[PDB]
Amino acid sequence: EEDLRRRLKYFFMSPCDKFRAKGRKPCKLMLQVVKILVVTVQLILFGLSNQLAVTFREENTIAFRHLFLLGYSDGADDTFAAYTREQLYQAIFHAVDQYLALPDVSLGRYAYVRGGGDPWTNGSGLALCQRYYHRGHVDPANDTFDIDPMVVTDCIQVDPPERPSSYKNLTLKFHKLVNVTIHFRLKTINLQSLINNEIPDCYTFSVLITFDNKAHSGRIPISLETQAHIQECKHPSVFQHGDNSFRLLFDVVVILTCSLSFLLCARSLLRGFLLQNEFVGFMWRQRGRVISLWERLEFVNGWYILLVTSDVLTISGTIMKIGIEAKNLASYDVCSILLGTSTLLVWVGVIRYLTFFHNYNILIATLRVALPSVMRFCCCVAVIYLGYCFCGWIVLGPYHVKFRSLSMVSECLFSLINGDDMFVTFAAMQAQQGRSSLVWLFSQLYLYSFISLFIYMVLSLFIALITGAYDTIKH
Amino acid sequence: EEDLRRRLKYFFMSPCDKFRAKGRKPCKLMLQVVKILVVTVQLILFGLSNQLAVTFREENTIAFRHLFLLGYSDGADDTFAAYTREQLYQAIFHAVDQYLALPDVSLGRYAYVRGGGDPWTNGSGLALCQRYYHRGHVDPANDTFDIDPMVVTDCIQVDPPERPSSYKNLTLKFHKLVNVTIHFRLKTINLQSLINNEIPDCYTFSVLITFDNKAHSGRIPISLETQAHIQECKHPSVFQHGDNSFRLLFDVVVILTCSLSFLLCARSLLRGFLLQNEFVGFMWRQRGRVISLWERLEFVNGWYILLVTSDVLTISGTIMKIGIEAKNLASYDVCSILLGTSTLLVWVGVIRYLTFFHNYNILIATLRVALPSVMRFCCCVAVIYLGYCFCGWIVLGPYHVKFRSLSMVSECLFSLINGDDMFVTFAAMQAQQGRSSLVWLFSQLYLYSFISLFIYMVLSLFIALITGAYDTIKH
Amino acid sequence: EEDLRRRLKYFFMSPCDKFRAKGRKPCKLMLQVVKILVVTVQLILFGLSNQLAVTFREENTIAFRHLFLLGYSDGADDTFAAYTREQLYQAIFHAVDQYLALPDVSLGRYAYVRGGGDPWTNGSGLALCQRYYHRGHVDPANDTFDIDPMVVTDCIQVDPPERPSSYKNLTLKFHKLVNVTIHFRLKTINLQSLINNEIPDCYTFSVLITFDNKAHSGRIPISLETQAHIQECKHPSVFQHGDNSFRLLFDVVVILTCSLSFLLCARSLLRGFLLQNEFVGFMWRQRGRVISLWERLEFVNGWYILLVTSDVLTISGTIMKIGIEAKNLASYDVCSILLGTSTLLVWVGVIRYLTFFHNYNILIATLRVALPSVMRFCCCVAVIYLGYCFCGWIVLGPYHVKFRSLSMVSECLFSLINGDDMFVTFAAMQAQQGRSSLVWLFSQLYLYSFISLFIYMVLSLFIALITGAYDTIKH
Amino acid sequence: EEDLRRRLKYFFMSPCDKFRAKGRKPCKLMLQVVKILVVTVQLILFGLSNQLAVTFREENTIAFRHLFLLGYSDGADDTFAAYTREQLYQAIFHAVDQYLALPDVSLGRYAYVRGGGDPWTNGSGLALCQRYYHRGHVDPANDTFDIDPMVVTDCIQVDPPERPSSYKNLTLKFHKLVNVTIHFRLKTINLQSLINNEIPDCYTFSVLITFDNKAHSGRIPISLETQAHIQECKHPSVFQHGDNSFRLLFDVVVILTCSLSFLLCARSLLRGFLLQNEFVGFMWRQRGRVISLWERLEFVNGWYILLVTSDVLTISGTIMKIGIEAKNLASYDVCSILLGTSTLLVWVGVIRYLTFFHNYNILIATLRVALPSVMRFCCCVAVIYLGYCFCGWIVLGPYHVKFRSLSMVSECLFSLINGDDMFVTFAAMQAQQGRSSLVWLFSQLYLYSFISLFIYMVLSLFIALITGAYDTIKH
Ligand SMILES: CCCCCCC[C@@H](O)OC[C@H](COP(=O)(O)O[C@@H]1[C@H](O)[C@H](OP(=O)(O)O)[C@@H](O)[C@H](OP(=O)(O)O)[C@H]1O)O[C@H](O)CCCCCCC
Ligand SMILES: CCCCCCC[C@@H](O)OC[C@H](COP(=O)(O)O[C@@H]1[C@H](O)[C@H](OP(=O)(O)O)[C@@H](O)[C@H](OP(=O)(O)O)[C@H]1O)O[C@H](O)CCCCCCC
Ligand SMILES: CCCCCCC[C@@H](O)OC[C@H](COP(=O)(O)O[C@@H]1[C@H](O)[C@H](OP(=O)(O)O)[C@@H](O)[C@H](OP(=O)(O)O)[C@H]1O)O[C@H](O)CCCCCCC
Repeated sequence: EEDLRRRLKYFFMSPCDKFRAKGRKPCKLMLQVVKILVVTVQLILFGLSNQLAVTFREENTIAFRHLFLLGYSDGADDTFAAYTREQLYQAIFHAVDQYLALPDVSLGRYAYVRGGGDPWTNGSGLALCQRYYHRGHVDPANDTFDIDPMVVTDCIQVDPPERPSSYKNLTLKFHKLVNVTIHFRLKTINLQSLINNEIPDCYTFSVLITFDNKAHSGRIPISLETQAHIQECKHPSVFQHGDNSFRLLFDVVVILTCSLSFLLCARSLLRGFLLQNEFVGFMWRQRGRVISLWERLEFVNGWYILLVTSDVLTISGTIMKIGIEAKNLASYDVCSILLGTSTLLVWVGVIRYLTFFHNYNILIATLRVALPSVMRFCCCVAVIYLGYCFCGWIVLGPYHVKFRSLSMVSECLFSLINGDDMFVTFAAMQAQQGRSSLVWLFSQLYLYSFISLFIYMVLSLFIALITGAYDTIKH
Repeated sequence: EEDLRRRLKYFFMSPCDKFRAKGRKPCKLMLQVVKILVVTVQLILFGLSNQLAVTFREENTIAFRHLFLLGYSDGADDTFAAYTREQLYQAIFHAVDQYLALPDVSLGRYAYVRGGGDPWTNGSGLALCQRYYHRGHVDPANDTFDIDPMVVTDCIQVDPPERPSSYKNLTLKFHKLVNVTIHFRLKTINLQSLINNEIPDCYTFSVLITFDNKAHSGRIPISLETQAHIQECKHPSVFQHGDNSFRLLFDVVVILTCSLSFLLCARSLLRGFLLQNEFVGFMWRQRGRVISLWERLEFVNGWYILLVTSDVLTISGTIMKIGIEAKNLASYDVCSILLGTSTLLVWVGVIRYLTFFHNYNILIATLRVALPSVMRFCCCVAVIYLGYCFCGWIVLGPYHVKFRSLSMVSECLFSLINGDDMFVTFAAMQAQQGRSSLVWLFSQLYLYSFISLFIYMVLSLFIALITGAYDTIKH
Repeated sequence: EEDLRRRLKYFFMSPCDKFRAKGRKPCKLMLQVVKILVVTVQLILFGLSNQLAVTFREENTIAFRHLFLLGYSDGADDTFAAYTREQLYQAIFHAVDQYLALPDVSLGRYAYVRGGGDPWTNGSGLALCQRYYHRGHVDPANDTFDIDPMVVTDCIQVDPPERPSSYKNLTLKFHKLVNVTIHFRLKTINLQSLINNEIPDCYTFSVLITFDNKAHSGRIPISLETQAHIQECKHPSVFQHGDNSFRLLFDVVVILTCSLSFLLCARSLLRGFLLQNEFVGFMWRQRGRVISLWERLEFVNGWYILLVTSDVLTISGTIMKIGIEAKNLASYDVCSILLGTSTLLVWVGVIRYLTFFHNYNILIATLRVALPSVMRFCCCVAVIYLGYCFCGWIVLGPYHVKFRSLSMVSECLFSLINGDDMFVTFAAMQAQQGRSSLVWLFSQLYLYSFISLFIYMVLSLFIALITGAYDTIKH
Repeated sequence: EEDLRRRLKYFFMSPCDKFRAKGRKPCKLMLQVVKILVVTVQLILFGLSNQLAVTFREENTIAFRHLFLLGYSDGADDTFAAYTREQLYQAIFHAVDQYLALPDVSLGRYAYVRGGGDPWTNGSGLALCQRYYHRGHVDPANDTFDIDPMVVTDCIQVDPPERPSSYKNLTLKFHKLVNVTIHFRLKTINLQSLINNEIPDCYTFSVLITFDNKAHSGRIPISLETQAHIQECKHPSVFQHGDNSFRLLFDVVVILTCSLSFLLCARSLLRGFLLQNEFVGFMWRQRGRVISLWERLEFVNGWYILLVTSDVLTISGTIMKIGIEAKNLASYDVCSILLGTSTLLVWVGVIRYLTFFHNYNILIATLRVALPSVMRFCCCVAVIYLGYCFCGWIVLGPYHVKFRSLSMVSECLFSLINGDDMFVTFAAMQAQQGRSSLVWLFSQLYLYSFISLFIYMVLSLFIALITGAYDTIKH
């Protein structure tokens, strides 16, 4: 280690001491602080323009359910059904009649589509379409029954009248019926153009009223769906982008700064890998076998690859965010996960700046020496944790509601060891103290042996390992 | 210990070192890993075929309550009652009339039983049957009252009409009335034969509408019950078991592998007990009294007896699971507990493989040296815990709802020390700050002295014992 | 300490070694174990006979509210009111009319009182009585208003008809009205005489329908109350006490055993105080000042005074429990607290028997050396805890519901540091983000600075003191 | 340090030893104990007079909603809306008609205002006023739309009749409509003058029924507001202040004692700063550089500046509390925060008296040596905590309700790591397992990685730092 002392210790420096190392004037770190401001402001003024459009989306549907569903009070979304045969007729007819009488009874001023799509013939806007099997004769007590999947879409066409038909003539064939759907579309004008100060968006909803009968169980649920397909509406007017282009040319700063930091930080990655070739031979091997691909690991800094990671996502995110002016994408999920996961991972990079101080390094490196020991034991618990998830899903599965699928059992058990919704699950078992009294006595032994296992002997390790690691770092 | 060194140290080995011990090629452990795949897949494809039949069971009843109970909205299962005398007449008659008019008003296409059982004469399908005392004259203010239990079942017979009677003529004798029941049966065809791709099941429900009056309290609850008695329905058709026997001959692999592992693991149990006779005398006793029936305990390995235990349950479980093709059992509880408790106890056997590594052994043996000290102290707490359960059941028993039986008090207190449903129980006491103000002041002193006892001086031991044991294992 | 070695070490012995001390055959401890069986069985068969009578009490009232209150659905107990002036007339008249027509419309077979009490003239059973001021002329915009408390009870008398009056002629004088009450009584026969196998109880309810108007706020609540005054009903019949006196002469065993143990244990108290006079002078004082009234404290054993305490309560409790055959007391609170607090304090005496073993003594004496240090710090927290209770009661008092009285704030805060009903109280503040936006910003700073104080710096002491005490006891 | 030994050690004394220092008779500390009684009694008898007026305020509104809102049942405050066009007409007309018929149908005896304010012409009491745009022609499918904010207030005037008009003639112009408001006022007399024993307050409510349509979404919410403007009512009567001035001249004791303590405690502040000039030079500097502005910090006692702080707030608070007799302020927030924050901060001053004992000093100074290390690490967590708040607000923002604004996300996450409302947020995500199945899989990974981070590796530090600090203070 004679002549490589100066260059291999420059790589192990800190910008508190780089200032007095060779006089570097470290703006190569200060640009990373600009991301903390610019990406978050890119994020916050993306969220507020998106939130205000969601409340317009999720409140016209609440308007539509009080106009298109017969007897719908509030709250009962998923428990709204039709049980008789004439409850199903009055539900269908009331949904059509309000559509034919929309500008007289409803406020809000919608207007019809006069569409040209696939489940509509030309002129037609509303179409109620049955679905039933091709040929099928099911009959209990004479069990000569034929089932062949071949569904026929019998649509009934109706267009809205222009100025102030035979759909009432309708049979349904219930013993073969699959589902009855209703399709229509409605344009409108958003009228929140005042706090935007300029020309607003212009919507087109797409309603699907669904009379679904899959289970053939004598109970038909009733649903409603919308998709706000947004595009701009026709105008020859001007003066809109006096301030609007001051948002349209802000993401170009995000395009600049994250890319210019993607250039800068990777050059250090280019520097660190380049300086590996010299330490390998290094005296025409003297020690030789001491380099072992884990002593190679402390060359590439883990903070930089995290800063490279966000900048891949961030400039991929904001280039997708450009698709709000004229691009026909409604991909409000892919553009949203990329921006949030960047900001979730940009802000954790601040902890690096806290480790430059001699006090805060103790608490963070306490996590670093203990993150192995927790992640070892977290595998020891997850094996037992998957044991109770498969056992509780079969025994307590048929009789209850919370324990029906694995994605609920892994939630109803995991929310239970922290101490939440515990008495409610004990109270739901005691509708079975008469009905099948073995399953009750298993459920008392299942639940008590689980909640008194993870708090009293598993949670205590996670307190003991960190205490056991905090003694090592300071002595 | 001269000549027994090699054989008594082979028994204390590990399959990480058995490979270099004598060249054994340890497939005698790899067969145990096959259970992890086969039993779980035996479990998961048992659950999904069982779940889909439960949702058909628990949704035809929800259909039946909206057809057979007068004025039943959703949610109010247990608080649905009839209070006047004419609420009870209109509830009975509406339950019969919908039965006589089922194919005209209900969708789902049920059909009648035309039964031959015990609470039905021949031809009859529906039977409403009173229950009242033989002779009894209760009268307040003239208390010459006779009570002798001798109940008479007065049934009224009615059969459904074939093509498009005197039950309206009915008296009830309320001062002697016990309960009025209604029995009928309905066959149907499940029509979820598409994702099964073959001939579906064919059900027969059994409805019991119960007008129960036990307490004679001027309030009659109303109930409904079903039991889906399933059997196959008549067909001369074929092509069903092109893929269905590929489930019917999968459990035979579970029959093979768990049994072949029941043969293998017990041979080591046969080996361990056989090698006990030599260590007893062992030098025509030299030490003699040192063997003390607890130094005998570390011979039989505790992991093997757990692997024997599941294989008893597993091949007993899956042989009961064969009763789904043609066996008339509906025993969906006994066959379910055995399979789940096996899988709960098969998956914990994976922890043995984690103890072969030098890191994971530390965390597990920390539990093993601390499982005595916790189970000592768990007896010290349960004595005090049963103290508050008997004290709170008498004082707070009459005035409240959660504290009515011991099986609720042992739930309402145990869910309370973890911190769940705590404010709701404090809020329920304050309907008694005027009504009997001593019981209120006891309830503030009962609850505060209990929740501030188990968190602050009992939960702290369970954190202290594990920390106190983690120092011993690593130093 | 020459000649007092043998007698002063006999007093420091254990019954594990008293057997080999002088051959005592320790039945003077085994009688204390008899209490564990006898008092608990005295308790459990007191609770089950009491529980079954409460469900008859609290279900006839639920019957009465569905017969006597106009438009009462379930659940809405405390939010049932009458707002107009004709809602109050229809509520009163419907309550009288159902009383006049009770045997025709209600099941359950009640019967009238034909009473002779104070708010009833002779023959009369029902009495609706106004309450209003003597003389008062309140008038806004002409504020010459007189208020003098002198209330007049104007009752209207009505008796039930015998075989198949002017109360409809009624004015109420609302501007002076205080409350309108309705009183009647109803006898009945309990008919759960079958599982008792003998002659049942015979009740007399006392209904009070209350139209309370205290606040004069334009909103009158409506209430209902009962008191089941129980006594036996008339009979010349016999054969009741073939098994019933086998309960009536079981408490005499509780009278025996607790008293015979009250005699035995106090003789040791008589022995311990008697042996104090000798240690005082003890060598015509040698050390003298070393006895300091805290070294006197370890003479009288703390376990015995607890066993004396329960036996005072237990034989006082069960002698009050004798008042269920013929004594006219309804004191079901005083007799219940004494029995439960005994059993709560009898069962903690079992821990003494656990301290005879060398293992369990460590965990219990860990509590004993740490019970000072916790109770010191519990005073340090309660000072700060009363600080937030007075601060939160004034600021957040007017705007919310949970924070209205101190008895709720001491519950809503104490249930909050354990982690229960936390988000619901944060959600209730955000109806004030527009209404008085200073109180909102205080409420975010009030709640966050409190819940993040007691979990993160106060709960951690209670874990640290016990860990800090567990190291002292074992080293 | 020769001659300044006596004076610089008098400043480091305790009143347990000041009694034997120079014979001081320490009433200069006992006056501070008088505040504990006087301020709290000033607080409690302020709260009870304020609480009783709030329940009169918040129960006349509950009366008003059952009289002025068409079809308002209880509970549904924020979900009460009008969806058709004729639901809006029947809601307006029913609100006017009940106002015109108030003394005939309502109890409580209100009376009209006959007002003279700004949204009322002379004589008029009720005024329903539209709001709509000046000129605007919005039309979908012909998008020549004009929007200019210029709102016109078209009021309709109506006065109540004196002894036993054209507002029914009304159009609304819905396509331009903004909001319809209704204003009126009602005086009354509180009649809770009995427990006050003297002349009560005399109120004037101000009702605002709001038909708000901002979003133009086809859904109009309906609201109600009151402001109880209180002043005294006209009387020539006397005898009121026989006991009432015994409250009016109690706050003057609070004016005395807190001010006389503000004089006393600040003289010690005047003493401590005065004695700093001597320690600076102190030997014409010998050490010189050892004084470093943090060794200056232990001169001014931190307990006194807290006692100065409350006395600033307390005498500012109670001088604002004088504004309840005749001052027209309704500022019941500013006068309330000052009194509560004083009492919150007066009561923490009691801990100083606990530190005079040798036992309680250990627990408090354990907090003092650990309050740095917690507040260091609390910055390390809040950086990561703001990361998840920005990430969860965009991804889970559109699809759910709890995650809509940052002020809820900082509550829904912070209430979640303590273990409250955890399963309810997992259950709300599973309405999206079909709808946009990427956002579901992110939500399982978002929530699990957060709740299993702060309990298992962040909560454990807060237990480890206090344990790590409790070892330092006692060894
Ligand atoms: C000049 C010829 C003789 C050299 C003899 C002395 C060698 C000595 O002067 O050092 C090498 C020097 C420093 O530049 P390096 O990048 O090689 O080394 C580190 C830098 O201090 C920072 O990077 P930079 O500011 O350059 O972007 C950064 O703080 C670190 O990484 P990090 O903290 O993780 O970000 C490292 O990367 O390189 C060249 O001579 C630069 C030449 C000047 C720039 C020319 C163009 C304007
Ligand atoms: C006999 C004359 C010479 C005495 C010389 C030896 C003295 C030595 O033999 O000891 C004193 C002896 C023991 O009786 P004591 O009661 O004085 O001393 C303890 C007893 O062992 C237990 O009480 P006991 O069984 O009596 O109810 C009890 O275990 C302890 O208290 P505790 O564990 O807290 O419950 C102590 O109280 O007293 C008398 O001589 C008893 C005489 C025999 C009974 C006569 C009537 C049947
Ligand atoms: C007298 C001339 C020769 C002096 C030589 C001895 C000097 C020695 O006697 O000491 C100085 C003495 C004590 O008074 P000081 O205030 O200077 O010093 C402390 C006092 O013991 C308390 O304050 P006090 O009771 O006065 O309000 C208080 O306990 C402390 O502060 P704290 O505990 O934080 O509250 C300190 O402030 O001052 C003057 O001589 C007082 C003169 C008598 C009062 C005259 C008017 C009635």
